[PDB]
Amino acid sequence: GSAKDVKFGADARALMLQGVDLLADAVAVTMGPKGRTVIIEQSWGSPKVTKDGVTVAKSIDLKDKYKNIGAKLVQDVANNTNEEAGDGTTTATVLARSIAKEGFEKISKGANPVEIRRGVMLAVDAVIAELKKQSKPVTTPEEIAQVATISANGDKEIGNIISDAMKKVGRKGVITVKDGKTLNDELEIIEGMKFDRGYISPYFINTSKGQKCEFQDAYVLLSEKKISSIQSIVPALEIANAHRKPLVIIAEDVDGEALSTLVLNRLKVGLQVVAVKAPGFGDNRKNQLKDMAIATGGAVFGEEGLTLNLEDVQPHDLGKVGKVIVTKDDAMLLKGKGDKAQIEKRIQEIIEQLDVTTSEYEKEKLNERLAKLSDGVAVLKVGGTSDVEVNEKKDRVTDALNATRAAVEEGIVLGGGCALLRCIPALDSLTPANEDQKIGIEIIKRTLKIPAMTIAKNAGVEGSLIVEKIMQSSSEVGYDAMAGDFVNMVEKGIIDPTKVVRTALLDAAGVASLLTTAEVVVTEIP
Amino acid sequence: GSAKDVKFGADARALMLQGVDLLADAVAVTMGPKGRTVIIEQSWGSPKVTKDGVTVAKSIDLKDKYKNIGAKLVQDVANNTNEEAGDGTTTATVLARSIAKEGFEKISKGANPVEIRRGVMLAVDAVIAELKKQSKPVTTPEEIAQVATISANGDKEIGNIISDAMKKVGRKGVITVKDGKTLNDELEIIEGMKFDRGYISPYFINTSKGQKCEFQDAYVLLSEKKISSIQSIVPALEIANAHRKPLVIIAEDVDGEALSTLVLNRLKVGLQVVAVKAPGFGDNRKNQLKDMAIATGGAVFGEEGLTLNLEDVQPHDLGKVGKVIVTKDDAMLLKGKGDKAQIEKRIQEIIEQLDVTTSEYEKEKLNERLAKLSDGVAVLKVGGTSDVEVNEKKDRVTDALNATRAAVEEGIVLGGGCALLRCIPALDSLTPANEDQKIGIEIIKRTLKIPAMTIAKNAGVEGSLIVEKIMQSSSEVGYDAMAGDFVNMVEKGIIDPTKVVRTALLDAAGVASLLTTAEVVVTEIP
Amino acid sequence: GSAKDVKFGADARALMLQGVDLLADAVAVTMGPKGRTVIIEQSWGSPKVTKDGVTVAKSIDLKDKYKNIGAKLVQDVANNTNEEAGDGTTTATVLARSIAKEGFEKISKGANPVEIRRGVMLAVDAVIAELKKQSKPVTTPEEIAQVATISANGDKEIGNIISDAMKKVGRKGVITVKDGKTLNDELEIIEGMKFDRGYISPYFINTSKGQKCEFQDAYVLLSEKKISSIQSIVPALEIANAHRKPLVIIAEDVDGEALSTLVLNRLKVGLQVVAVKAPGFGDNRKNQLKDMAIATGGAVFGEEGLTLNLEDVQPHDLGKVGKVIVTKDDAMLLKGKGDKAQIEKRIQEIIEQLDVTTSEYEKEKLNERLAKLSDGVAVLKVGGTSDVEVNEKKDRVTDALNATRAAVEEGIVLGGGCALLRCIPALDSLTPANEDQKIGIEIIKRTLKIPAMTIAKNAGVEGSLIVEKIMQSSSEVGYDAMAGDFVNMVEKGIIDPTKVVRTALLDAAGVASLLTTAEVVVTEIP
Ligand SMILES: Nc1ncnc2c1ncn2[C@@H]1O[C@H](COP(=O)(O)OP(=O)(O)O)[C@@H](O)[C@H]1O
Ligand SMILES: Nc1ncnc2c1ncn2[C@@H]1O[C@H](COP(=O)(O)OP(=O)(O)O)[C@@H](O)[C@H]1O
Ligand SMILES: Nc1ncnc2c1ncn2[C@@H]1O[C@H](COP(=O)(O)OP(=O)(O)O)[C@@H](O)[C@H]1O
Ligand SMILES: [Mg+2]
Ligand SMILES: [Mg+2]
Ligand SMILES: [Mg+2]
Repeated sequence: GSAKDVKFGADARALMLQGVDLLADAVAVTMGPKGRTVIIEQSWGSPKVTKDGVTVAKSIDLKDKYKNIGAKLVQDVANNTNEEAGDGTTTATVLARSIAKEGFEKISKGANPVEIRRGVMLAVDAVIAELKKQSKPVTTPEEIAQVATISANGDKEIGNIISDAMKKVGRKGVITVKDGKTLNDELEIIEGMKFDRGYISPYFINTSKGQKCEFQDAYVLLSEKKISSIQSIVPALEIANAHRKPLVIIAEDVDGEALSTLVLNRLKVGLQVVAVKAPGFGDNRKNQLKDMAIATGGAVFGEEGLTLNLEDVQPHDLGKVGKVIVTKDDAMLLKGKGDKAQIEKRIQEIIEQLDVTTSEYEKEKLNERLAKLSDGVAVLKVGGTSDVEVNEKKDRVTDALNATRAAVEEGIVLGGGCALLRCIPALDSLTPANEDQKIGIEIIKRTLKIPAMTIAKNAGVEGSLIVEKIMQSSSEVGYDAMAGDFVNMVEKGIIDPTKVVRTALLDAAGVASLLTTAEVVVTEIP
Repeated sequence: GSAKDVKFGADARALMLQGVDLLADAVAVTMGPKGRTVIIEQSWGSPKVTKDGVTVAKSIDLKDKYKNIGAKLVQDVANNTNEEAGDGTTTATVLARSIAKEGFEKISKGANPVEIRRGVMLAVDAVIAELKKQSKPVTTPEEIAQVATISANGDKEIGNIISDAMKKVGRKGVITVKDGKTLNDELEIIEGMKFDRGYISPYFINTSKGQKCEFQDAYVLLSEKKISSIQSIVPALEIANAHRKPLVIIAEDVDGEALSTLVLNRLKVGLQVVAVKAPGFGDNRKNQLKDMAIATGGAVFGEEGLTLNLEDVQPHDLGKVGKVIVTKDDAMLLKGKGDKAQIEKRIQEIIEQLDVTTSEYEKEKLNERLAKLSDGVAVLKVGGTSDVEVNEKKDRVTDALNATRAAVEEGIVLGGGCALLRCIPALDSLTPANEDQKIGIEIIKRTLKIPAMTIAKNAGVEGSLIVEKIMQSSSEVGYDAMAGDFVNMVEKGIIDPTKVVRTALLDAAGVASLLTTAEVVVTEIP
Repeated sequence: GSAKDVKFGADARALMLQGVDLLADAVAVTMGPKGRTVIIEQSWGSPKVTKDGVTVAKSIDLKDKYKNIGAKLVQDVANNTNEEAGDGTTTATVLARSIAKEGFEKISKGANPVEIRRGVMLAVDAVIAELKKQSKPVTTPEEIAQVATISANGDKEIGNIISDAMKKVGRKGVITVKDGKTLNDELEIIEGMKFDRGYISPYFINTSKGQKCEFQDAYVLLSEKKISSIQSIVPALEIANAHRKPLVIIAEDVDGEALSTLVLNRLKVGLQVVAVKAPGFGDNRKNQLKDMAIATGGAVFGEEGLTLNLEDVQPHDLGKVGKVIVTKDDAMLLKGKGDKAQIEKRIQEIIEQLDVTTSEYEKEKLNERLAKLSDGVAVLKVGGTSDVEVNEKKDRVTDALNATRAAVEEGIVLGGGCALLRCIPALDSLTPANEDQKIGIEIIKRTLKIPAMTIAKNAGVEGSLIVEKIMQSSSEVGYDAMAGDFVNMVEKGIIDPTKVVRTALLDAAGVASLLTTAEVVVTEIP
């Protein structure tokens, strides 16, 4: 293969550690309320600014291949943490560096870095246990706004708007975030099944106010094929006029004689029908019509395999919806009736799809957004006066959103970094099997102090004074680095979801403890 | 051809030896419980970490073409050893270096390196003989877990889970290894004939609990062609309703009027049929349907075999299975009856297939899991917090698995490196034909000491002290380098499969003794 | 054309001589039992190891274009020798260098290198004459194993296995060599029947890689008459093929409706039939089909004669073959089963026929009947623990094979190099026409000593002492360089085929004597 060059021992370790230390030093300035931003040059456009640890970490590759190895491993840590939790990234980075340094330094000739790894892993298991003991599950929706506001670097309006969206959509509902054109944030809430297709004919309109067709207690007909009929349409109308209900028809297109029947029966006798095009993109529309089928209760006509033909309809083959509103541009269906088991089955199917499907043909979320919650879906239109600002703010809101979900699903624990600090006594009551494992437990024991001391160091104060003052003080009190003084943590609102504190530590220790086991590194020649 | 440059004698030998020594020095740090890991840069991704001798060895090519020649030969050793046995690789490398150095040094004018090679090979035959004498075939299922745990670098949970899988699937059954998404290891066991295809219609469902089609004592119909027409489907249903058994139908597709008959006859007069698509990949599906055919006892219709049409079936042309379970995603058959002679014939055919074919279109293994699944198969899903960790652990698990199969199929012998040390007296009772052969036997005699001394050296202790203390000690005793003291080897569980110990030595000596014969080296100019 | 650069006289001669001397020096270390190997870098893979003079010679091109000219001419010599004889390559190289050096040195102003060439060629003719006088044709099959073992560099097992194969296949039978997977050598002997007739239709093809019909455990149908028949047999034998085996059909011709049924049943439901014309000419084909009948076990149909009729077949009336392969031009059958007693009876009939028949048209066919019957070819599956070892051993085996064939077809003469040494007195009784020719004869006279002194020099001994000791000694005695002492040559088994000794010398002198004629060299600019 490619010509290569190899390096042995603490010499090479010092290089990889140089890379780790560089990347960590770049990431760590963002940490906490008094943290600061990092500008990253973009190849094509104007530069990004970010406070996100992981986005800083991924941006830094290094010319020196060994230092680049270290860097790649640390950004591996920050990326794993961001994927598994969505916050706690800077923390995972500084933790990873601390474990890597304290690891590397303690190795000698007699030492056994694999066994030391075993010891640190023991120590982190023991720590996350005590973390779970410390966890108190979220209750009041004030705590939601607190977790959000703290994860958004002190922006109260962010955690307010997130609290509102999460209230109006539900704690495990769908919230998504995108750019506003407005200079301020907006919360929009959509309920139903909305998609961007409008009535084929103006003649379908019911209300002269808004120019909408508005229906309630309506039927739905779903056709995967065109309806140029053939009059495969008529039984579907006879069946509708029979039970005196309005009928909405969704199809690849509805035209030829079909449309003529539709707008003749609409304009003369006062029949209640609308026809709209399928959401429409090839193989995607098939999946969408199957979604609306499953949600509204009923079945899709045309070719899947077993073909259900339009001539032979039954009322149980249609669909049933609480309300429907259609305009020139878009169609919304509301309160559709079907098996809730079958719909949640469907959502469980699409999430497990998108999760494996590294495709970035992300309309699968547009599907997931469509097959609607419980209580609905929320769009977060972020404002600001400039694109770079918008990207910063949106990074922070995405962080706060992921943080709130982690909080509701696992728990909340003390902020500052105190949650990791309080776990040290749990390490003090450990029973190491040998010197190596003891070294590991010592490494974790030192490493736990780091996040709090770093948040304080960014404040411009003597962080390691503050860590020890916190340790001498009671369990409920910690350091408010923004206000610059000690306070009750949970009372003052400074709190972190337990899931992020767990995942940051687990990932960081997980990769760094493996890094410390290295004795020889092999790299490509420039 | 290409312009070239040539070198003569001990100078070139010293260069090639420099290459050998470099690569060997890189691989050898991994050896034993106190061994250490090697990081290797990947071109596209984050770097690999490994304790695997072969993956270290293959990763190192060298700029100096002569040193690269040495390196390539050593990679030949490690790769041959990994292919033929799957462990014992680091050992094969250090052995190969020892034979190469001790070989090169002993060369002079009057000397005859070919004959020295002959003496070395004599010595290797003589040692592996005594190794086979030392071998004690495995008995208790504690010993498998011991061999696994030692081959997995001291991870007891690995050898436990391997012991469990090997118990529940059998000692020569199929175990396979893959990534978990879970942070922990999992053992899953599949029984039957599973494949990833589901019922064509929901209407086939019978149990409503899980939403499965569940059958017992069922028939199987196998069609390699599509089944649209009624005419070729109906008699197969008449014969099924006749003998009052459920019928599962596997086909390229079930589609036209056939399907309509199927779910109509399903929904009324409660007939018990299910239909599923063929596992489905062109020429692969043919082989799969033939597998399921012979396994369930019976024949495939639509084949280029053949002379058999779907209209003329007989109950002896179908299939017979103890139980069947089908879902939206997958289909499982469990206790199908057919000639065990004929199915083991089939498995004997596929192993002899895959063994010849180097094309990594590993569906041939996907076949092997399926038709061997009527004993069972185990998937070992390895956990961890990060991909690099997962690749390391999985490397170790694959090592331990190959080691356990080598142990059950050939035998077990003393671990540490003692098994080779104990064979030295067998060399002492040899009768060399001439000085050259005597030099060879001396080379092997020195070389046997190496693996134990290296495992001790990695521990941070005086390895060659330990070798002599072991040699002075009794046959049953060796050095526990992890515990850092001497012990009964077999009692303490430190044992190596004989197959890896024979194959490492045989390969290493095999190429290195050839390397020592060189007098002139010819290389391309840069 | 391309810009060029030219050089004049003994300067350019000295450069070309530098190239010759380099390549020769690289090749010459391989010579004899105490010779040594040459490693050659491969561009794509792991390096080659070899003892083959020609493969060393072809591997060496040179940057200096003049030296490269010399090198190209010497590898021309080694390649010509390898093509024409298959051994004796290093010998041809050292001979060529000796003639080139001794040639170049003797050139002056008054000298006429063309005439010197004439003298050299005279000397070589005179030498090969006396060589042919010395040749004693091989008799005992011990001599075969001797020639093989010596040409295989002392591997007794090689010459044993070659002796066995040559006994069991015949001295002018087919032996071929290929890689084993076994760690040991294997002799396999296959028996077959090739003849020059191909499938009647392309539609019969069953491989797509190449254009063959390939079958294994097949049946054979033998018809002395044409098969143009309807379903009055073709199905009745096909119906016999119930218990599914592939079918080969050999007939005077197969056409009309028969063929249509054949390629209909072939093209629709993939039935396994092939049909080929009888080997075919008049009364000869009758005897041939009876031969194939007796060999494959079974009977000829259509024999009128009277008469087994084609309508009345039984499976015991067909034929049974381990394998059958072929394409458009020829037909090959492999491992046919029948009574070996009846086959040896048949061969005993053909020889006793052949011995007495008038006059010499029939015996040309009677030979072909014999050599198409009574067949085998030997496959030499070479073992070893690694690909490079296998390639080395295979080089040596192919060398020994070509050497044995040269020995059986031309003769054997003294080994060591003594066969050339004994020819010197024949040069002593020459009558040169002028000084130039005398220079040539002197050049050959010196050159003959070279191979023996070189084999001794590789041993580490004073080669030119040994040459003169041999010359002082009797004709039957020479130097055993492996045993390190003088012995009777033929008695100890050290012997070389006369053909290789002839061809090495003839080629070497042929090219080198032309090289010595050069006065101006013209080469491309870098
Ligand atoms: N006012 C504050 N006083 C003390 N600690 C704070 C305050 N605000 C935020 N923090 C701490 O800062 C940390 C969050 O830092 P952040 O920049 O979000 O890093 P990450 O992106 O890794 O989560 C939390 O652990 C939180 O406890
Ligand atoms: N606790 C232990 N004490 C002493 N020797 C050990 C111990 N564990 C493993 N060994 C020995 O060390 C060797 C491990 O080799 P390993 O590092 O797995 O590389 P490979 O198996 O690829 O050569 C085995 O031969 C084994 O006998
Ligand atoms: N034991 C031996 N004693 C003397 N000469 C030997 C012996 N074995 C082989 N030779 C000689 O070595 C010569 C060269 O053989 P080899 O090394 O295979 O190269 P080549 O390709 O020229 O045959 C042969 O002429 C043969 O007679
Ligand atoms: Mg944050
Ligand atoms: Mg191992
Ligand atoms: Mg030879």
